Amino acid sequence: KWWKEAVAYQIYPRSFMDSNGDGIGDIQGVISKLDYLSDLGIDVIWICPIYQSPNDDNGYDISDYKDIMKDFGTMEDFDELLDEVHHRGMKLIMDLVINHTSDEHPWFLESRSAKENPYRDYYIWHEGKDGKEPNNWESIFSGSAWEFDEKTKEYYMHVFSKKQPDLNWENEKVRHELYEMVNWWLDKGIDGFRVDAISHIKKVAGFPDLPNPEKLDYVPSFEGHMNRPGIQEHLKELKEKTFAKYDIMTVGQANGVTSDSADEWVAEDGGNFNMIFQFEHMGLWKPLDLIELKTILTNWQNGLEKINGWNALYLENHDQIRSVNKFGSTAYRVESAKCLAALYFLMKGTPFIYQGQELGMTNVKFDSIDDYDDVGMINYYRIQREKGDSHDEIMKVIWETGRDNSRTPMQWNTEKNAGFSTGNPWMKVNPNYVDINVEEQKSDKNSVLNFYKQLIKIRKQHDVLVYGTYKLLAEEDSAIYAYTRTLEGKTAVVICNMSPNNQTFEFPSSFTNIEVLIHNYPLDKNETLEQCTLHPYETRVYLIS
Ligand SMILES: OC[C@H]1O[C@H](O[C@H]2[C@H](O)[C@@H](O)[C@@H](O[C@H]3[C@H](O)[C@@H](O)[C@@H](O)O[C@@H]3CO)O[C@@H]2CO)[C@H](O)[C@@H](O)[C@@H]1O
Ligand SMILES: [Ca+2]
Ligand SMILES: [Ca+2]
Ligand SMILES: [Ca+2]
Repeated sequence: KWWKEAVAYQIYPRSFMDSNGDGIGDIQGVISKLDYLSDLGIDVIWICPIYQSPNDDNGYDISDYKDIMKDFGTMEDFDELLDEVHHRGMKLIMDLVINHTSDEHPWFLESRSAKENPYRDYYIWHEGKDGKEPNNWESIFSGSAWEFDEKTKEYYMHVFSKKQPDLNWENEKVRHELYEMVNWWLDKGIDGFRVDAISHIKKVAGFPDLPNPEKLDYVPSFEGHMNRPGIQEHLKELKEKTFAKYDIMTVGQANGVTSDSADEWVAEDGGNFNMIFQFEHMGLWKPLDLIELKTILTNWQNGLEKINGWNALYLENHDQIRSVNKFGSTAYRVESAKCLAALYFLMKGTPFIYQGQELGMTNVKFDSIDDYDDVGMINYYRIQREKGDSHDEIMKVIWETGRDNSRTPMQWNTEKNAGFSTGNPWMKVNPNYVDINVEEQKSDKNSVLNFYKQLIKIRKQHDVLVYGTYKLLAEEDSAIYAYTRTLEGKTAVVICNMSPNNQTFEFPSSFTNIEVLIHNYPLDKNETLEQCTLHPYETRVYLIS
């Protein structure tokens, strides 16, 4: 329940704060900005992976689960971070990455060392077929999901990069070692986990070929490994052996789960996590189809209420483009950022803020493929260019869909590198840091930052915004997303003009008292309650008694 009332903040540590001038974010950098997060009103910090890693996938390829990434600092730095976070009245959850390890993990170095060795079946090995890979599966990062090992003459599976071999969850020995490691972290007193790629741990037995109607080189392979039957056996055991033993929060990153099939994932009784990140609203690739967005988020609001589950609320993370670009408007950047904030943050659930979201940071456009880092898009570029795609065609995909958009340095001020670093940043800063930064926004009472500050405050001050029941209003309005939160004798009315235009809207009224809790436009003198005249991306929240 503390995790129900919590507001969470996600840190991408490589890009949060550099404290020693090598252009790479680090743990002492995070410590140095804890005031910012405490003052914002954050309850829980989720930090992206900080473990020993070759960084083929920036921390998600782990070579030692119990050692800190050299770029980021030492275990002593981590211990200091956790101690400072806890003394500041905040909690910290770690990123648990146990679908796969680095290919430089000791387990894998042993596993690949000989066809027969005790660690061989810690990973997923198969001999080729017809002088090719064991099957036609594509990696999520493009190319084959199998990599050949010359020494042992067999392929190993990798859903993600070539340097992220999948762990074999059918091996009891693997599972036991993973559980020990998880509990080792929980014994230090961290407050839980965000659980990475967790819907991918069950593979269809025998790894059969997938249908290939378009005759591709490799077939997108989600139907072979994403949320496959049999996965719950593993996740139930994971919960029993680790999470259930501690008072923590878990949020699983669970692609391939829909609102009608979320029962085993998040139900109050028997669910294997407290909440999950679901992906259904994050794949609407214009004028945004607002009503489709209403349908999806409402499905999840209603769906989880029915089974006493809990939603994880979010519009941004390190895997997505910026939400002003995705869901709002660069033509109305500050207004749409606040509209989007009120929209997603005040539904029933635990809201997450991704670093820079609270500033209205936006997508970047670098001209050189060398300026980017994302292993997924670097692979895409190589593969598609060979196929004939032009540089422009490919950069359009990277600019418009690439997750590097969310990994540019956090924009603290207008000093060199937006104050992220004294050196040369691992990833270039967005030039718009001269306009978009924490320092500027702290001083402006109508900043995006201070709007998030207010959102956090009203949610904490009014129980209806935490536990109140959601109901969608005005479903058929293609511009206005409106909904209520109802708890006993209090009703909150959230009104979001999700369009770049002025709109009229009839107040969806029966109250003894009405109060405006938040608004991103000045209130108009002569405007009547009944007849809303909303500016582009105007949002208002009313509290009704
Ligand atoms: O540790 C590897 C990788 O894992 C995490 O993200 C992955 C998701 O778990 C996985 O389901 C898949 O999700 C993307 C889908 O491929 C795509 O169709 C669409 O739904 O966007 C999803 C989000 O990107 O792949 C992602 C990795 O792209 C973790 O969060 C990643 O940082 C990490 O690289
Ligand atoms: Ca550094
Ligand atoms: Ca099994
Ligand atoms: Ca008006």
